Amino acid sequence: AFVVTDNCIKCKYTDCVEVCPVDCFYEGPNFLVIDPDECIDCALCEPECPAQAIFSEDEVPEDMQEFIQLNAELAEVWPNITEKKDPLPDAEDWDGVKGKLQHLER
Ligand code: SF4
Ligand code: F3S
Repeated sequence: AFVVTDNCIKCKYTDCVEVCPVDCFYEGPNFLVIDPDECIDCALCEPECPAQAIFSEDEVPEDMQEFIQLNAELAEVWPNITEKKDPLPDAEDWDGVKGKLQHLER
């Protein structure tokens, strides 16, 4: 599975959904997650994230380990997203800010 980690929060560019062959991205107010059961690990989405927020599960930084189980849980409750949309309004003011998990919205 590939995993979306911290820098997606309040950026949510959605460039990643274009390239997904299986449509396994699920949409929240200010973040996207990958459903781990659906993901086929094609790795096509991770060059496409402008925030460089996507990682192979086995490469998730030590300090972002929580995001693996978070993707799995929120994928069960959030709606599937299959079309790119516009980035959140202030997405590049927040791109690269560390510690954005405290801003996640359900
Ligand atoms: S690795 Fe492939 S299947 Fe998995 S979320 Fe990314 S593009 Fe979709
Ligand atoms: S910022 Fe998030 S919405 Fe997709 S393109 Fe990157 S994982």
